[PDB]
Amino acid sequence: PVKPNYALKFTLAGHTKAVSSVKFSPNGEWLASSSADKLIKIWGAYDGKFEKTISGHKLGISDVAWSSDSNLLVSASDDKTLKIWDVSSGKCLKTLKGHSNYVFCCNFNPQSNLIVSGSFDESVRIWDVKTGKCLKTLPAHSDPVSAVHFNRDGSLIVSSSYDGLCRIWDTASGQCLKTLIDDDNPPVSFVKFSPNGKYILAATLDNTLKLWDYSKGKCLKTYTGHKNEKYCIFANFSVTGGKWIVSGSEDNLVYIWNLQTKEIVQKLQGHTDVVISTACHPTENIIASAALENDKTIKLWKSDC
Ligand SMILES: CCc1cc(C(=O)NC)c2nccc(N3CCc4c(cc(Cn5ccnc5)cc4-c4cn(C)nc4C(F)(F)F)C3=O)c2c1
Repeated sequence: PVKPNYALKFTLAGHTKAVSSVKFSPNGEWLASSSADKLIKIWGAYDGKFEKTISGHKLGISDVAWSSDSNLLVSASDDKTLKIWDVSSGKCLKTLKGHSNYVFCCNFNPQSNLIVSGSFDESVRIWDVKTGKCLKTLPAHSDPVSAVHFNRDGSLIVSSSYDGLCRIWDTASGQCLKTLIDDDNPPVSFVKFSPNGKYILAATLDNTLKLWDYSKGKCLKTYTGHKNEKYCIFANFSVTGGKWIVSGSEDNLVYIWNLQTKEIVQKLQGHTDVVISTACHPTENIIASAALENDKTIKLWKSDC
């Protein structure tokens, strides 16, 4: 494919404050959303149909993530906890306590026996899903931690921070294996491993996204044209059709780039505030996007390629 043709299909209204994160379930059936309104909502991934609300955090929620079997969610909240939820019942199975400030970002490992979290308290924590106990506290950064992500076999964690660093961690030992810097040390506002585990995609608050070979410390691709100077905006690899990079933007648009050529191949208009979060469906060419307080809707876009 040369360019996609994403078109708006559904708009999901229901959160009463800004939406902070949207994520598709691994089995493709569901979209989970978190919000500053302290709620998680579940929505049908293909029809946008509202399914249920999951409640329990005492303050707003920054992030949510799915277990590999699509049965559990973990949420990261300003109440300084994470919560593990059984989605079908809505029960809170565990409350993960230990961070000393807002918990901002979270993810399961592929086995989904571990959770990783990052916090305003500048640490990264690794948690046992079964017991809810904190296994390791990493002295990861010297400013708030903007993203945490496991690689494809769970052996590595990548973290990013406003301190301008990206770090790679050994899951088993907790040791810092690599520190990665970039010219003029802009805040690193998002990072995640590529699906094959060989690269990391990193956003910095100089309106720039970069694809890095972290083993060689070499920058392979640079994507620009969007606005990102303030917020920690999710970015994605889109792999179900053409190979794209997808990101939100502070000019209220979803940006889509050709991964190899770095050209902008589509901009999606419709949101009325900053697009803080995007996600890519695991098997179909479907993008979910979510916006901040003046919009607070979620949108589902569909493409033929
Ligand atoms: C590293 C932590 C940090 C540090 C600084 C800083 O230290 N600045 C000097 C900083 N500054 C300015 C703005 C910041 N924020 C704060 C708010 C926010 C932001 C990004 C995302 C999306 N997201 C979630 C995980 N990964 C990405 C969600 C929310 C959020 C959380 N809740 C409860 N409601 C919302 C919202 F916005 F939807 F309302 C975001 O960027 C910010 C964050």
